[PDB]
Amino acid sequence: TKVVLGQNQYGKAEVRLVKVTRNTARHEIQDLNVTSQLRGDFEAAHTAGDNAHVVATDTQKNTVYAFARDGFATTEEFLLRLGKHFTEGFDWVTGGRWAAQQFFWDRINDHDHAFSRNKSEVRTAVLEISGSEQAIVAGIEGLTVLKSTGSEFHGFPRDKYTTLQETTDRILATDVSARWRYNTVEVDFDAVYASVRGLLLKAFAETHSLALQQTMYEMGRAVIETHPEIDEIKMSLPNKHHFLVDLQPFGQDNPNEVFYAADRPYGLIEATIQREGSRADHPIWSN
Amino acid sequence: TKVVLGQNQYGKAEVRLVKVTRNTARHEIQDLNVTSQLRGDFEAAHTAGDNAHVVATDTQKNTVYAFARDGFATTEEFLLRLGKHFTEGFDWVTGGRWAAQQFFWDRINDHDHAFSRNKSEVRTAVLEISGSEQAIVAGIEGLTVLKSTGSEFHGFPRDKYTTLQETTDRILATDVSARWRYNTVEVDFDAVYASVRGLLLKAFAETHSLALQQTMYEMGRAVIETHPEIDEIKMSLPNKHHFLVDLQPFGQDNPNEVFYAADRPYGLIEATIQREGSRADHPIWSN
Amino acid sequence: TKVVLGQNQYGKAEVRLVKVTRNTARHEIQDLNVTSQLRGDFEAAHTAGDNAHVVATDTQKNTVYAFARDGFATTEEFLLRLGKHFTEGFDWVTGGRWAAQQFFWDRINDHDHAFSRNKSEVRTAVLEISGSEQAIVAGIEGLTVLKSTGSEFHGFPRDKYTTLQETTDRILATDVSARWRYNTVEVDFDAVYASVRGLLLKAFAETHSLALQQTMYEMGRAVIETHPEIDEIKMSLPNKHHFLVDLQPFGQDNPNEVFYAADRPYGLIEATIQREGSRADHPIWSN
Amino acid sequence: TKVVLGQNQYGKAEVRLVKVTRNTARHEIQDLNVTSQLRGDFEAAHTAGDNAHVVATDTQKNTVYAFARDGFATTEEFLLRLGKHFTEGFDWVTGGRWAAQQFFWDRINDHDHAFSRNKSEVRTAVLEISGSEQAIVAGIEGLTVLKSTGSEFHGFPRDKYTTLQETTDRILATDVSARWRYNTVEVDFDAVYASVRGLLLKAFAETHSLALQQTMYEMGRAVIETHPEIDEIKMSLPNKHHFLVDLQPFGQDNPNEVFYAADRPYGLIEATIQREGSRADHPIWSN
Ligand SMILES: O=c1[nH]c(=O)c2nn[nH]c2[nH]1
Ligand SMILES: O=c1[nH]c(=O)c2nn[nH]c2[nH]1
Ligand SMILES: O=c1[nH]c(=O)c2nn[nH]c2[nH]1
Ligand SMILES: O=c1[nH]c(=O)c2nn[nH]c2[nH]1
Repeated sequence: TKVVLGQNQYGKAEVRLVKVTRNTARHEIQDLNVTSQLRGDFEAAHTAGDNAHVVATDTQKNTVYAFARDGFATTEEFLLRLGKHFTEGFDWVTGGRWAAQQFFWDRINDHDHAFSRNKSEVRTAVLEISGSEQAIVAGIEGLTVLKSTGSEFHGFPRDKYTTLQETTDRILATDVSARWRYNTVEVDFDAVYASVRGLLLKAFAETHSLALQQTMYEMGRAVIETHPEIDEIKMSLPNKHHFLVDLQPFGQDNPNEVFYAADRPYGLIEATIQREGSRADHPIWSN
Repeated sequence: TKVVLGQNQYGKAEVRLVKVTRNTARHEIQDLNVTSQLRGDFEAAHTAGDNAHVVATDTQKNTVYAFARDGFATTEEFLLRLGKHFTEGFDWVTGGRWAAQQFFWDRINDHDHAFSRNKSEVRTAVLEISGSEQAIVAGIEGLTVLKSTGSEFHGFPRDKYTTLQETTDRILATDVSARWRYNTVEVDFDAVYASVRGLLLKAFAETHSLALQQTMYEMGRAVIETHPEIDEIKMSLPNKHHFLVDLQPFGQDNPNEVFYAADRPYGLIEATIQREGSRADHPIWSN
Repeated sequence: TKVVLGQNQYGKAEVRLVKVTRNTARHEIQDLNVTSQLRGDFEAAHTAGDNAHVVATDTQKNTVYAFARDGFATTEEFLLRLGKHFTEGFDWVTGGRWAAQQFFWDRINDHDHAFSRNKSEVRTAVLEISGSEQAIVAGIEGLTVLKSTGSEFHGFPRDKYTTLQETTDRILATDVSARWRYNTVEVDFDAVYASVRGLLLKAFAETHSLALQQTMYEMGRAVIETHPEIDEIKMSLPNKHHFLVDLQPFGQDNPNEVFYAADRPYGLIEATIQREGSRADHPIWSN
Repeated sequence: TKVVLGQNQYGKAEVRLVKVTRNTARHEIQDLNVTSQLRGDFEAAHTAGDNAHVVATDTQKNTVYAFARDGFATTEEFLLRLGKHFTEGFDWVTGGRWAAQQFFWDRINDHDHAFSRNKSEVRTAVLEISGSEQAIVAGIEGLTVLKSTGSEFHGFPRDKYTTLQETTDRILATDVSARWRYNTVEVDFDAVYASVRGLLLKAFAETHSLALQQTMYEMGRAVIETHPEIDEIKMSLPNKHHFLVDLQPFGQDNPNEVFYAADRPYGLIEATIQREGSRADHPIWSN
């Protein structure tokens, strides 16, 4: 009977931006995939078609390119600017969500204006403003890692549906998808992203894994213990199975050398490693 | 300082299952992409690498195929069975999240056992168990729609970043991604899905649009009003932009006929339509 | 040593076009992804950087939309026009390749101007011009089909690496990708596309398959036998394996009901079925 | 009336192999996606369903793994071993096409058995045997490059559909996709791959481009002049358009700094650069 408009947001998603810094002959490249969405009072827009409060998504796109013209130090900075502009620029706009993907480029032979893309990982950033409160989550995705040894899995329960054999030597392969929430905007965004990345990789490589979960925990622990500006870090790590091929039918053995890299299905292990006493479920995670 | 383990879950993702029904010569097909993840006490598995609590993801995969053997009336029914099995079968497992994509097949000229894949839409379902509670959210995705007219957009604010021209006749195209949460598990799942799908299309096509937000609202309102077992319905609708090409430079006009369908960027209108006073904060929306 | 500029072609690829026909209240939609490349004397363009001969890819893009304004009866007739224009309007352009994908849309409850996409198959067409010569290849792709029975595979050689067991009852699933070359341009393009599709689907469904090879041969046989204007039909059919899951370790049998649809690897069976005597290697298959 | 079986081939596509070298503590990783297809006399398999000649695609897959056990020095060497084994092992198999994608891994902090995937490019190899002849084409793809200046495009034709503005300074970005054919199987496959990669990158960056066509020519020329074992190199380069946004409506100028990276459409520039006197159109290019 009584229908009501609940949570809502809207804007321009995936605005591809490339900003070249060419004040000197040594060109700089900044590449982002930006998404802007606003939150506020849009009751009439949905219920009556009254667009008085609707700052056009096209306009939000236009603002991204306009602000880019002034350049930005980091991705978070750029997002911070867009957020303040929209929330303060309009009364009915109480907040919103601004995200971006940062694509890495390397110079070709240290060239002044020639680069090639580094597709090994994608950096992300999300900004969420709610009234007077702000929150930034930085992250990394698409970084694939693998250990040829130094990994085992055994001691798990065995029901009538269990056929997996225990092991003390296997391959551990996953894609690093991690996201950490800063407990303050005053952060050296580039330095911390670099550090977090290094910590994750090191923990993955040096930890003798008894389970992907254990490895993930150690990766998460290293970050929290190292950075006071981070309250928590979430990770979604798939266990990309590399099955040891059975060659015995052909009278050949396989000493952990020949594997079949299966696509699907795959284990999916996820968890949140936080600083004891930090907020439990921040809104930024709701998206 | 003190690193703690927060929310966490694990299982086997994307188990592709095809169940054929052939007790009679008239074969039936059920094609699913199943995901199983468990929640409970996995404290030791993460901090000590003690897997006594770790029901193998491989075992979960096996349980899916074993259960499929007995058949299932609906996708939601199949998931409820998997959920009940793991929560009740292990004391440290107090809940989980079981999801699936259902793919549709049509008979080739009414043949008894030959079919063709209907890729126009993908059906979804996600079951979340929290102790005694079992929440189910069904959905639809990949259903692309378009109105060649009967859509306008005007009356929006115009700041210094606004260039968009108002219009009373444009194309409105989007990908229908809708998801709805049932307030009860006693639902005729297949019939409700078919009904919701029809209400969504009808509303999109018959609503004279003043904005994508108004269309979406009318789409959601229709569903909430028709089905009492539905508390809320969320939609994420991209505004797939079809730009009327400027042919004047070629000496021709363009009476809303020739369009350029842009990939990115795109508007992204999202909202939750619901029964007044319902729990628009359910955890299942956290994933 | 000496370097020689060999085969070459250039143009604008993937120009997304949507043509709405709204003369009556009942609108019609034509959706295409068009690619236009030119061939001719571009020696100086590559070797010297002289663009005198380079009809801009941008210009080619504009021509596609300008021509769209006048409407077109079929996708093939649109390409024919595009090709004649470029070869005839420039002395240095001696030919080229014009391709297009055609996406289908269905009305939402027989509505005058509201539709939903039918993604179950994508229609294709390729036109190649070489001086006075002109050839057209029409095709279909992305059409997934599956037989739950009426498929066998036995009698193959058992070499020292063969573990596959003979079977007289299995699932046969594939993606139908078929392309046929017309011996003349005077064809009811739409009627023939409808027919071929119907013949392929029928041949796939009704043929008691002893091998994907046999099935594919019959599919192409029906096409050549039914249409005199077609000289040959090429098919590329993956054998999308659906493995009958072994449930015996769980104390269950599996009467051809529970399957695991694997992603990779997959059998890839391909072949050309042609009219006796027709050409062996038309340049149009060279791309 | 009379239908005949023309060209044909079949086998197992996309066999994911990971070969770990660990006879020492310093592990090595070889990661490939292998496709195996046979050519010969399969007339009966297609026409009558007689599989006596059909070496199962499943067997071909098994062979890939059995062979991997022994190890291989290079992707091309491994392909040659497969090609030779099948053609010689069966009388009715007179040739085939073996293809492979090689994915690269980097040690994590020079660790012995922990790596991270380098996704900035994918290496390719195609071996085609025809009787006593065996041709090998190696390649690179997925390598994205960009010049922020040092590129222009002017002097092109202008007709009624020409609107592109001439420029003396623009962004030149593309996806480097290249394939070169060897004139002999006696090559240091890995050294040449690296050499060619560097030459393409160097020619792209340093050449002051007057058109993508010219840049590509210089890239091909450098490779041919440098390596005697290469008869020709083919390149397929899209012109990834980065449009200089019009910021004047916002009260700003845009001195070649803020760009919009469009997805589609895109220019597609392709050409073959070969050693003078070399073969015109080798069959391997037809696949
Ligand atoms: O690390 C792992 N965690 C799991 O939960 C699991 N299940 N199977 N293999 C596994 N590996
Ligand atoms: O339907 C629309 N809603 C919006 O909010 C919008 N902004 N630009 N175009 C738009 N179209
Ligand atoms: O480099 C280019 N080559 C072309 O042929 C072209 N056409 N438009 N822009 C172009 N740029
Ligand atoms: O129909 C088939 N053809 C083949 O070539 C094959 N190989 N394995 N199974 C097969 N089935």
